[PDB]
Amino acid sequence: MLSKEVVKLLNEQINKEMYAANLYLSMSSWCYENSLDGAGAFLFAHASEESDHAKKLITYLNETDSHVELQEVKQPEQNFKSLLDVFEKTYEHEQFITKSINTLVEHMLTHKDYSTFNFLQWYVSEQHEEEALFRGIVDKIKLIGEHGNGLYLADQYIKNIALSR
Repeated sequence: MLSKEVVKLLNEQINKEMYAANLYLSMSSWCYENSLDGAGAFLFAHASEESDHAKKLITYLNETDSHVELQEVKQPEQNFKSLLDVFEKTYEHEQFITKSINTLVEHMLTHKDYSTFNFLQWYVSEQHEEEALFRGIVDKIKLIGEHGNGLYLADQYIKNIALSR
């Protein structure tokens, strides 16, 4: 079985992931409302992935005979200023999640929980992937600009990324 502190830390991580899902889900809808259906589809998919991250943690708890505690999920932001605003916030939130993961990994090493340390390597690896991905979207949106047919080209670029996965 796992220590009470770890279980508390994991239950906390599960909540963050559930929140991120709805946050992304919320940004997705805003994009659809502003004709950014490319970005809309991309974030809709991403919300599902984040939701899988939560279930994977719940499953680790279920198979260690640990008690799960689902807290309330706070309402997310419903309005944004633009395509770039949305993806800056998203990248921002991803970095926050990465940080949370590092703190968890650290706590496992200091408190000597090598199993959970092992199990979490998946998330370390995964966040490297997702942080790279979103950083790229932002730079890409800036490199294209809002001038000209920028928004259009930007939204189509993101649409391709969503399809290629």
